[PDB]
Amino acid sequence: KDYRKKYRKYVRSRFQCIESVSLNKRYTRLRLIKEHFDPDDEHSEPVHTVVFQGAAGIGKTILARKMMLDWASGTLYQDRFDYLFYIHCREVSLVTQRSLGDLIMSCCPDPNPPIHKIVRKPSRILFLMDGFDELQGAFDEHIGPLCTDWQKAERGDILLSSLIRKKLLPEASLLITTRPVALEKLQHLLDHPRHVEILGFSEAKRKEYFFKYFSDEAQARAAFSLIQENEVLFTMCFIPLVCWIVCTGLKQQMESGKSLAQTSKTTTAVYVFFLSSLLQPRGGLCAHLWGLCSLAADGIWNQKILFEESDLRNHGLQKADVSAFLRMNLFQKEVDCEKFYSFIHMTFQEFFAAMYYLLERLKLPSRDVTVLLENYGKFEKGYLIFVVRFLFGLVNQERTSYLEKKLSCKISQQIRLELLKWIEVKAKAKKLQIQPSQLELFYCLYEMQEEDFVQRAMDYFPKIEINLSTRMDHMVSSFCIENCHRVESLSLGFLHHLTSSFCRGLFSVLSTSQSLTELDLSDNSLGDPGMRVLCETLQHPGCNIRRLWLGRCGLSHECCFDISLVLSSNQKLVELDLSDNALGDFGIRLLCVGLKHLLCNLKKLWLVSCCLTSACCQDLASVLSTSHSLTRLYVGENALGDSGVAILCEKAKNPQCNLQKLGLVNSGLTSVCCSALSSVLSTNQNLTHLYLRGNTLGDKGIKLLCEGLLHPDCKLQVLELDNCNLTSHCCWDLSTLLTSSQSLRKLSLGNNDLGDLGVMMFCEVLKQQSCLLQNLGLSEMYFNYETKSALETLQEEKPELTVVFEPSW
Amino acid sequence: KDYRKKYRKYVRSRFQCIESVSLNKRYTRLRLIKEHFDPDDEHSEPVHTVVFQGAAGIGKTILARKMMLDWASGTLYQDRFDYLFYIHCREVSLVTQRSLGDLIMSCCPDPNPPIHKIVRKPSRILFLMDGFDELQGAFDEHIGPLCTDWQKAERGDILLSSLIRKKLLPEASLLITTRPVALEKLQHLLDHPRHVEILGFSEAKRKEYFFKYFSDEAQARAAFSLIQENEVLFTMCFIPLVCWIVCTGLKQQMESGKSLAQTSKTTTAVYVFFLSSLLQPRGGLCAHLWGLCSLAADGIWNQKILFEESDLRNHGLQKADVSAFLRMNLFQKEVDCEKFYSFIHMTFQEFFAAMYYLLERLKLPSRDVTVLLENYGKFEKGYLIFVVRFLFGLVNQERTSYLEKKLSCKISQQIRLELLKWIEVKAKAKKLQIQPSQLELFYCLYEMQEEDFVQRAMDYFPKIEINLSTRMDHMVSSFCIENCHRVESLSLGFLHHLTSSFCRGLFSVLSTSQSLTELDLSDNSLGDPGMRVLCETLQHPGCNIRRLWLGRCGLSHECCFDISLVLSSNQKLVELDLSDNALGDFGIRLLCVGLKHLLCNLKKLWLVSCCLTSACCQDLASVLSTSHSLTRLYVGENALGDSGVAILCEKAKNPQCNLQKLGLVNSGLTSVCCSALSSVLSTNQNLTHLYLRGNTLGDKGIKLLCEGLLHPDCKLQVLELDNCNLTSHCCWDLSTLLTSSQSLRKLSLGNNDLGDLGVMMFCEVLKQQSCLLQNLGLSEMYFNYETKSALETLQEEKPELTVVFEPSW
Ligand SMILES: Nc1ncnc2c1ncn2[C@@H]1O[C@H](COP(=O)(O)OP(=O)(O)O)[C@@H](O)[C@H]1O
Ligand SMILES: Nc1ncnc2c1ncn2[C@@H]1O[C@H](COP(=O)(O)OP(=O)(O)O)[C@@H](O)[C@H]1O
Repeated sequence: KDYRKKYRKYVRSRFQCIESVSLNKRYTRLRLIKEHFDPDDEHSEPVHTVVFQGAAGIGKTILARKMMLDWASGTLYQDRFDYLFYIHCREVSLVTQRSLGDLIMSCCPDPNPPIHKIVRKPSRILFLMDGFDELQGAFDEHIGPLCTDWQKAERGDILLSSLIRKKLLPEASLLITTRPVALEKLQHLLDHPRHVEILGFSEAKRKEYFFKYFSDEAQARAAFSLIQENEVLFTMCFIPLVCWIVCTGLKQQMESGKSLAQTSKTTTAVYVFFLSSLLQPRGGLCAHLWGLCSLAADGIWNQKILFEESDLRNHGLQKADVSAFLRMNLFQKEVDCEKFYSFIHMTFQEFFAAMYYLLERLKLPSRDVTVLLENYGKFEKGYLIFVVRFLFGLVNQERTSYLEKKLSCKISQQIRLELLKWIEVKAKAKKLQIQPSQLELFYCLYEMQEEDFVQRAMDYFPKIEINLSTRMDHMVSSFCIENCHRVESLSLGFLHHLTSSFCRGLFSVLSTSQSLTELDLSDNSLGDPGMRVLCETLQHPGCNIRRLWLGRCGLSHECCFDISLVLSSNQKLVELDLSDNALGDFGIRLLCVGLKHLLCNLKKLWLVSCCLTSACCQDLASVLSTSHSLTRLYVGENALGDSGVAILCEKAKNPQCNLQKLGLVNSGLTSVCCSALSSVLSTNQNLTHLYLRGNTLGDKGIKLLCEGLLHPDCKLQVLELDNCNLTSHCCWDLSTLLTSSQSLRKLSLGNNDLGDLGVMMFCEVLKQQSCLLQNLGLSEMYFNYETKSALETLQEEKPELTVVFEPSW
Repeated sequence: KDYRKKYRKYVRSRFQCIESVSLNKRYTRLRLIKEHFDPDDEHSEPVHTVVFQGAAGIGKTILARKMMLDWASGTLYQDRFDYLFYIHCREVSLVTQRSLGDLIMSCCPDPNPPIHKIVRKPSRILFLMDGFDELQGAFDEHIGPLCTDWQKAERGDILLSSLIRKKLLPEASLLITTRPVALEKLQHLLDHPRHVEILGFSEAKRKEYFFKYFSDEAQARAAFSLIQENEVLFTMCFIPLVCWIVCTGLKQQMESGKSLAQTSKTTTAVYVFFLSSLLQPRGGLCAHLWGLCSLAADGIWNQKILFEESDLRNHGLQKADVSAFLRMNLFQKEVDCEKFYSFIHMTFQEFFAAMYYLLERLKLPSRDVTVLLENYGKFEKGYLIFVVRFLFGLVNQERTSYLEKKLSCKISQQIRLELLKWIEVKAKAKKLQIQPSQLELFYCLYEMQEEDFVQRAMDYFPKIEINLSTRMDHMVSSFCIENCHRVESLSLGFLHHLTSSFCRGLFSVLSTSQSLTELDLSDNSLGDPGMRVLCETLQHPGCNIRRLWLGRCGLSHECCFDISLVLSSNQKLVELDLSDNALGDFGIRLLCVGLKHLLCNLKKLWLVSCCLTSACCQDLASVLSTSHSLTRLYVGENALGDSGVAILCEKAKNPQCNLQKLGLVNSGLTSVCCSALSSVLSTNQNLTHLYLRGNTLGDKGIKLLCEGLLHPDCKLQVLELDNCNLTSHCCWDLSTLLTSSQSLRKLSLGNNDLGDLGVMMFCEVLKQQSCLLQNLGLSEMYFNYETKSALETLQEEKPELTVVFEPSW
């Protein structure tokens, strides 16, 4: 326990501060949301691998630093662990250099007790691989297959591959911080992992950070109020990095007397204005920017985050100017372990990477943007998600004084057309390219802030599919849909803001969109309060939404009260889907009130899998009689029995009824309803379709059911009847109906266990020039060899129809 | 759970019927006797391999079919298993064709979800390898040693070897149906198996089957009564296959008006008469029989169960005649999977195999029967157990009209001599050939039904050893022993019919057998009711049984009452053995009553290990005095102490006593009985032998014991005394007796721990021309190197004796 105490004390001094203010002081709690969560037990469960997902600047880099100092005081994991090893991927040089040297280099200059005594018990070491996205070089998916020898690997790729696969040291605890875009590489290597998402700051947390940052509270409230006054900056301060930048810029200009919350349109504006405040006291510089942007170019082109002294002089800098750049945090990143250089944050290097593409040494901007645009997704050059974003933002001539007139409009205008061309290229890309997602493009599109450009750029969006996670994700999407005049089908994806104070802003966009026709909100956890504000927006005049799908939503009975209102007011809804909702007979009782109103004109309606009984049939029958606009009504999967169908059918036998479709799949059925169904078929005269499946229809019921179908003036075109208990003894009646009735088009009898004699009873009746012309479904039916070939030859005899049996898949 | 439901439904339709009547209707319970049993739990215990033993036609083939349909409804093994695979060994072509293709071919034509998703978890698949006896080709004991690769084996022998050994798929559940003759191949491959024997129908079950078969119950009782009237057919209807054949033949002739239960002598008669009813409506045919018998010949010669279209035309058939053969079940076996052909049952193919050997294309009957008779047991050509049986039966010119006069008597007469010669060849075979067992020959001999032929054929049976299992096994043996006039020693083996209604028929045979002398009923579970009927038969005059052995039988005290009766009546018993029976002092009290009767003359008597005490010694002493015929009495292993011996000896010291032998091995003994034993030795004058061993004889007892032996007029010839606690201090007295008494012949002192000085005390006394001439046992005694060689040289000096010490084994 000698060196164990020394190592534990050694970590305390190194990580006391982040390279000034105590880390124990300014640190605040982050949203440790467990992706399918106490800071105590990331490793309580026998899962021995944890991965952290977080966007750039969300605080992954220093979350581990707080975790390791918090360990060093014994407050976190004092029992299962007494050794912690920090693996900074930024400093890692993995191109055939490193051995297990990671262990000696971390502890102390060169002691080797732990290299032998500590490696013995594997439950004593975990590895904190910070920033796997910040890996440098070409990381092939598979390098160094055979790797088990302990002390000698000598290959950086082997070390990372083996340690992740837990082959170098079996039973090894891991906790790695990865950017969410990098999970594609992880999925090749992860084996039974645990995924945790890292969010940012809350409104209360933002106020706490400002108090913990501003020493003089007299202006802290004034600065916070100025920050709180802005609506875009405040919601952009969920990322802690932005809070640091706005605080530094305000405090840097505090000696000058300026503010920051005026040019807070997008991410480019706040960083460019920071660079304004980063250079307004300071200032040649563009060449120094050229010296570093090109250094930041090949630093992402060839993946060189760290900067050498020779590289510093290679592009051409001044040590005093570098120190001037150091002293007030341009990059200010000099490693204490050895004399190297780095940028302050990842977005700053990528911000200057886009600066090179707009200034006017390895890839020219105009010609090599196109190869970059197709190199955008390739991990070989890292990920350039922010590279284009700042490039997209910067061309909009941000209102900063000396960030407009030192760059050239000739390239920027050419860039605008190239970016506009690229958006269409990605939009028309049929293949499901994961990295240039529609949401990611909207992030760049929101960064435009140009009204006419986004109008023409987004006009290449016929179908919009959006998944949302954060509050900022709502505003970026809101700015797009508010001026998309060519959108036809739209959808939303929620995974978290469902309160009416948040979804109202986005939902208000839909009501004011003329081109919008379809809304797909299915498979979401949108609750009743969220549903209530949706109906408020739908009542707005001019809402051209026609068809909405609300399947699998968390809707309950009390939501139907609002839906009855929009039907009684809006006449644009034509198709409404409420399948898979836990609304009882009371919900239909409220819903049927709105449908009975003569103002509404609804044609289609889905109530599949809704918790319903025979009681709702009485209420729904009234609508079926008076609602002239109701044509199709798929009410299958419900628990209503034969009693409910009798009530529904007795009102559906009116010759003036408009019910042209009806589905009763898997609903409790017997042979009694066949008599009622027979009566409506001969009297309705326009029941074009009728779907039955999975029922318990009486074996004798078909005899009663066909009694009504044999009536001349019936126009049933499609009949589906599967999984019903049938026997070959009644198969004769099926043949009689098939030959007699000419209205039928396609009839399917799926997996209905009937004798092979009845199948051959159909062979001649089809050969007798019958009236079944479209399809005949007999799938999931097994016959012998001599029976199977008999149906095959009839296919060629009658090419006008297509018999559907299942000898294959 | 998509394809799992489809597969489960797929099995239901395929196996609903056995290629007409519902399998759910006519199926009835079979005797699922567990060989060392609910249909619920064959696989409850962690044993992961089950093998089923059953004779041909007992129902192994369709027992699995019922099991798999019963599974398909979820009634059997719904939890541990959801996938069942049927491996029909008849259809298996194992000569370097098959891959894992067994899995795709069974499910559906060609889907491959289960080939990848289902093979993952081995606790999801079991294999139903039906009829391992029906394997075709040369099955070597060891083919394909290395076999672990999953998807590619390509060798049929490798697949069967690996799957049985559970190497292709570790942790695999197996349930295989095998004919009992085939266990020799199984024992090479089985690893921790579970064996279950399958019996047939009961009398009540036979009645139930007739009711379930005959639609019109008016004649079902009449047909059953006609069946029940026959005594051989009814007991032959324990096999379900025979029930099917007799029912079909009666129903086939029901349109004609004939019966079946008149030519029911043997298995050949019922099948030949079935073939009569199989051809009386039909009928050229012999050539068609020649076309199929030769096809059935090379189908067992080269092991080709399945018949090809080319093979059908190769021998020469007619498709209409084949269809005529199909339509009323000659073989009627066309596979639904593919257009092949097969025989209806295994015995039918082997019945026609013997038909070729009696008609007049690959093995001539007369010359190649002899090679067949030595190829009878070789598994290379399958097993020909039924081939000879029908051949043995058919030569007896069965009373069928057109089954006598189309065949040639010239070959049949030559066959008779060859079969008669073969029986002697197998009878004189000293080696323990397992397959041509004595019981199996009697099965063929019973099928003769020829009085004079079986007389001369069985005259080559000096010793008869029979093991019986079923009721039919009793009648086949009964028909043999009833006319065996040269039997000397006979034995029975029971493993199940012990009720007096069954064993009486066989036991009545023994009483009427003149040549019979010895009966060995030892090591059986023959109870008192079975013992009671045995004594009833023994009282029959003319019973020439002299010596009976009844060791390890389940006899109790109440059986001795019957045994006392046969002794008081029959004067032929000379040797009676009752060793290892749980009969108390009361049993001897009843037994001694019969022995005291002057009519009985019993010489030898064994009461070893019987639960006895000193009380029985008083009763047994009276017999020892009055029973003049009693000479030897081995009453060792009993719990009687020294007190009992005193009572027994005090009556045994009479000079007129005839007790020439007496054994008291392991009975509780002390030094007190030596005085009584000394008194009898000097007075009895004819106690030739006296055996002692494992006692607690007093160390000083030998001094008292030798006191009587030193008397001149004593004629003790053999004395055995082992395991008695002895010391070298008394070893001097042993030497004095050895030199003095001239009556002793062989004296053994086994493992009696005495000093090496006493052994050398005997070295000189033997060298002094002593009177010990036959043997001197000193086994289980350990001496040093210089002591061991001293006894070795004395062996060559005196070749007239053989010292018995144990330096080796
Ligand atoms: N919990 C926190 N409290 C205060 N500031 C934070 C916190 N987390 C991150 N930061 C700010 O983020 C900056 C560093 O971000 P970093 O963790 O390096 O981002 P990344 O994880 O993407 O590399 C620091 O300047 C720091 O001020
Ligand atoms: N439980 C049963 N009930 C009725 N018949 C049976 C039963 N078991 C077997 N059978 C009869 O046996 C015949 C098939 O025998 P099989 O099982 O093929 O014999 P093996 O198992 O020796 O191949 C069928 O014709 C059937 O009538």
